[PDB]
Amino acid sequence: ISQERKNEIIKEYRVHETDTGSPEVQIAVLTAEINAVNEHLRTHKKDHHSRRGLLKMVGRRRHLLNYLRSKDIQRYRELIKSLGIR
RNA sequence: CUACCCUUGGUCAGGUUGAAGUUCAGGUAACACUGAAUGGAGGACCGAACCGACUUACGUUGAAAAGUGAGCGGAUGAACU
RNA sequence: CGGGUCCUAAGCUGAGGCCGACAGGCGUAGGCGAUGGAUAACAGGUUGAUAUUCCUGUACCACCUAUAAUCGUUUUAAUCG
RNA sequence: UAAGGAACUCGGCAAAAUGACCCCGUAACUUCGGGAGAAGGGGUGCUCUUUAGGGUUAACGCCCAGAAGAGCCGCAGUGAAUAGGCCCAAGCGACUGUUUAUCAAAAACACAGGUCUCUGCUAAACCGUAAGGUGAUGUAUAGGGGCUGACGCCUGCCCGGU
RNA sequence: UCCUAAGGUAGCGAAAUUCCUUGUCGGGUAAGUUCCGACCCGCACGAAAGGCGUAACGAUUUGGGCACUGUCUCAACGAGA
RNA sequence: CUGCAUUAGCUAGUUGGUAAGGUAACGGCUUACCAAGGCAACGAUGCAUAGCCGACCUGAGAGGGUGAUCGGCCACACUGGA
RNA sequence: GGGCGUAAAGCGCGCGUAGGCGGUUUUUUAAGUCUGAUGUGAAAGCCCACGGCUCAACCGUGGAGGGUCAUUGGAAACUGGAAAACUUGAGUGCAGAAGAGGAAAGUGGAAUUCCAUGUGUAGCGGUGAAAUGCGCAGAGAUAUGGAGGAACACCAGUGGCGAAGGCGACUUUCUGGUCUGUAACUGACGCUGAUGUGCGAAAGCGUGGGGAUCAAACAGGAUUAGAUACCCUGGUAGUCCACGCCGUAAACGAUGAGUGCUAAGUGUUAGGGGGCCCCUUAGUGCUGCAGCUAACGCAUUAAGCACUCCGCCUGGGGAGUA
RNA sequence: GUCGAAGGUGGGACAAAUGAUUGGGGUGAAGUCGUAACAAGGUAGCCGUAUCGGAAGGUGCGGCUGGAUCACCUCCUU
RNA sequence: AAGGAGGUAAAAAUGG
Ligand SMILES: [Mg+2]
Ligand SMILES: [Mg+2]
Ligand SMILES: [Mg+2]
Ligand SMILES: [Mg+2]
Ligand SMILES: [Mg+2]
Ligand SMILES: [Mg+2]
Ligand SMILES: [Mg+2]
Ligand SMILES: [Mg+2]
Ligand SMILES: [Mg+2]
Ligand SMILES: [Mg+2]
Ligand SMILES: [Mg+2]
Ligand SMILES: [Mg+2]
Ligand SMILES: [Mg+2]
Ligand SMILES: [Mg+2]
Ligand SMILES: [Mg+2]
Ligand SMILES: [Mg+2]
Ligand SMILES: [Mg+2]
Ligand SMILES: [Mg+2]
Ligand SMILES: [Mg+2]
Ligand SMILES: [Mg+2]
Ligand SMILES: [Mg+2]
Ligand SMILES: [Mg+2]
Ligand SMILES: [Mg+2]
Ligand SMILES: [Mg+2]
Ligand SMILES: [Mg+2]
Ligand SMILES: [Mg+2]
Ligand SMILES: [Mg+2]
Ligand SMILES: [Mg+2]
Ligand SMILES: [Mg+2]
Ligand SMILES: [Mg+2]
Ligand SMILES: [Mg+2]
Ligand SMILES: [Mg+2]
Ligand SMILES: [Mg+2]
Ligand SMILES: [Mg+2]
Ligand SMILES: [Mg+2]
Ligand SMILES: [Mg+2]
Repeated sequence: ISQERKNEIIKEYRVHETDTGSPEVQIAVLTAEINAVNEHLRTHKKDHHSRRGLLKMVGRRRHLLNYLRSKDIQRYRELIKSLGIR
């Protein structure tokens, strides 16, 4: 995604101002990246190399989600319902 | 009459099976995928009408110059008329 | 009511036309041609023998004649087409 | 139709047997559709009691349709009639179709698929003396002819002869 | 080594093809010129006049079972023309 | 307290509840009803093998092998049921 | 109380589930962990002692032993559980770097083959030497034009990129990863990874295209004792494209991943900081201590020293067979 | 009358033995044919794959060095 | 000057 869209997403999902490393911010940006790569792959089906990075992003988001669900169930539920990633 | 064809019409009780597609649920990063429901395909299934003619008995100066009785095959199809 | 005084399909025929020893064959316009399209009447009664045909009752279609509420009266504007 | 039960016969030809509905259950193999109604079993009448339902109706009523239990009768309850016999193997043809009207229905024809070959359009092929037509109101993913004949795995060598 | 254009590959094989022949061996039967499996001295298979397989299908040809029975042992009685 | 996954699914009185019956006794032990539960990769199920132990043999030990005689516990008495 | 570079042994490589394991501090719990008491672990046996058979075996009597045992009381360092903090690991933000990383379209030059035509004559081609073959119907050579397929000369480098396989003309679009500095940001969120799920050179399979070159099969010639070859002349599949399938290679560094620690010298790729020099990060090479090794050799890109997890081995055949 | 051993009937599952015939494997004596590998083994070998051939093997494509080697350039180490 | 890595020519009868 563009740095502008990334800035918009981090502004939207940041827990507080100046927050860029929160699980919410990271997983929202990862959701955007995953969707963009999925849209790319839909046209360029045979781009296995890109799809591999996509899967790395998916696993990173999964681990962030596991950590967030372990730390704060309510935050996890709110975030997943906000992002539509369940 | 009969073969093929042309144009235009008609007919095929009843029962059965349950293709594709779709929806819902689950599932996936997304797809595959799984289940249920829905759906109603087929020179598909059983079986009358209808078409046919495998076996057999009878008939053989016949009821009939090719039939009759009992079984037999197809029966939405390259169907029958 | 079914057919004709309506329509066309396959097919048949075919002015001129094209072709061919003769005979004649082919074919355009045009015709003919239902198995299809269009198309106004029903119930009851009655005879030995016909009946949506005769009779009774009640309809409908096309056309004609007279009288007409109303509208028109020559670029028309009523009306036909 | 006693006893027997294919000993008949070219051959189980004919006959006999099976046959309906419900429930249980069902193999190899398979192109995953099937094979399958595989096979192999169980139930089936009538009376009464209790009782979940569905359609139509204000309701009553009418119609459809189960479950459980307890009883009754016969040799026998789809009490008649109508209604698959089944299985294990092998050859052939893939299959549904078609055929010698009137001794042959098949392993024959056809077939979807394969391949070869001709054909550039007034196409090739075909009918006709021709005109005129079919091909086609089509145009090489098309049209004619030959051979092969679903599908799977394959299809070797020889161009001297014709 | 002779000859040829070149000498039959895979698969299959006493076969819808095998004369000899009821080949031989194994299975099935009390007994099997048929049948099934195998062998290969293929008289005289063989790759689109296709080779070899093949689920499903068949009034197809073939061998074996269960059931069944007047087909038979071996005939008898009854009804009707 | 045992081997195998070239055994991955098993279970329908099965798992729980209610009532009754039954037993010295509790209990699905059995029956009737309701529910769909129960077990399993921490190895269920299936298959194979086996009486278990105190002990015995061996080994420096850790371990490995064995389960005669003697003692304990179990199971059986031609086979199966009562 | 062993191993896996070359002896048998690292899955071809990712992504990732269960499980195993897990950074620093504080408080708390007592499951593991440690310690005391009680009961029990029959008898016989083994071991130690004593006594009786004349000895011994043997017999007898005491002692000792044997539990991963149970109940109960105590400790809190470590592992486990609960609560609270940290930024060093791991990600994120911010500023920068290079790249044959991948996918899809388009453009281009050289060269090969073929077709047409002009000139031209008797060879061409090929080999160790030859012949098959092509060519007097005009070959080969030469000039021009056309058809079409395939690969990208120089750059090019122990160079770059990618998990591996792999990626080299140029242009555009889409897209993955990596590295450097910074210290806002989260606050252990990590490592490994059975089962699973994907990618995976070449050959090969299916359908449809395409077809220059090269070339299994195959034909001819040569060599040879023979020559089902090596060599020569042809030549089909295939080699190319799309979409599916296959899932294997000496898929190799014959070297699993992560992490830290342990002398040095010298290149090179992409960066950064301080004065051509010094320092520094990440790679990529060479040389070489300690240490390791059967040896060869490895040696901050370990095959050294250690911890975690996975895979794998246990003489050669039989056999990667049934 | 319920339960009920044995028995009967049926289609399946599993195990063992056996079977005309058939397939490779191992061992064995101076057997027959060739000579693939080890040196550059006289065509470097080997790996995966495809196909062909009496046989070892040959050939094609990609891969490896666990390959010898005369001349050349390109770098790195002492 | 001596060693390590990459590319790359030319040659070739047959049997010991
Ligand atoms: Mg039918
Ligand atoms: Mg007929
Ligand atoms: Mg009849
Ligand atoms: Mg039928
Ligand atoms: Mg029928
Ligand atoms: Mg005239
Ligand atoms: Mg009419
Ligand atoms: Mg009359
Ligand atoms: Mg009798
Ligand atoms: Mg009798
Ligand atoms: Mg007989
Ligand atoms: Mg007889
Ligand atoms: Mg009969
Ligand atoms: Mg047929
Ligand atoms: Mg006839
Ligand atoms: Mg007949
Ligand atoms: Mg034929
Ligand atoms: Mg042929
Ligand atoms: Mg015979
Ligand atoms: Mg023949
Ligand atoms: Mg032929
Ligand atoms: Mg045929
Ligand atoms: Mg038929
Ligand atoms: Mg025993
Ligand atoms: Mg020892
Ligand atoms: Mg090794
Ligand atoms: Mg490896
Ligand atoms: Mg004791
Ligand atoms: Mg390939
Ligand atoms: Mg060649
Ligand atoms: Mg391997
Ligand atoms: Mg390896
Ligand atoms: Mg370095
Ligand atoms: Mg040799
Ligand atoms: Mg060699
Ligand atoms: Mg060859």
